[PDB]
This record gives sequence, structure tokens and C-alpha cells, in this order.
Amino acid sequence: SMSVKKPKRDDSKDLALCSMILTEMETHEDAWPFLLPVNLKLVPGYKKVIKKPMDFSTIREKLSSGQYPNLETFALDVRLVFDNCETFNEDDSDIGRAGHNMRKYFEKKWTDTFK
Repeated sequence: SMSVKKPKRDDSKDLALCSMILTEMETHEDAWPFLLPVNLKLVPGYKKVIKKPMDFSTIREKLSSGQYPNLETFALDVRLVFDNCETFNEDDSDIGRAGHNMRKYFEKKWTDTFK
């Protein structure tokens, strides 16, 4: 509350560390369904169904241009990528499996880096 604060967590490296995690995501061999925005003109249903599209390149642009106020807003966009994937793809598909794999990969990096 007013003039009563928890000890200040060091957040000065957060931007650099999120960038490293994102680089590791970008270079994972199962990243290919998530590297670029889904083509809303060429993929029937996607625009109507997926209310907030997100992909790694859009996250990279947002990160590089100061559009994440903190590391949690960054994690929310990464998770959005895999939630979108689950909404539109069967679990038993290449893209469906890619999404599950990448989510697991991310959440371990996230825990190991910040928790």
C-alpha cells in the first residue's frame, strides 16, 4: 500500500532474457507453424474463430519496440500462440503436436529462468 513496498525484484535483465527465450523458440525445429502470422485471406475460418491472432514474429516486433510493459505480458502473448493453436488444430495433427511440444518447451525455459 501507500509507502509500504515489498523488496524490489531485479527486473533489469528481463528484456534481454525474454529475448533469449524467444530466440530459442524461434530456432526450435517445431516452430514452423508459429513463425509468421496465419494468413487470414488463405485460411478459411481463422479470422472469425480466432479473436486474437498471435505469432512469434509479432511477439519479436512487440518486444523490440517496447510494447511489453513487463515479463508477464510477454508470457501471455507466448501462451496465446499455443492456446490459438489448440483452438484451431486437432491434437492428433502435425501442427497440433507442434503446439503442445512448443508450449512445454516454453514453460520449462520460463520456470528455469524466472521462478
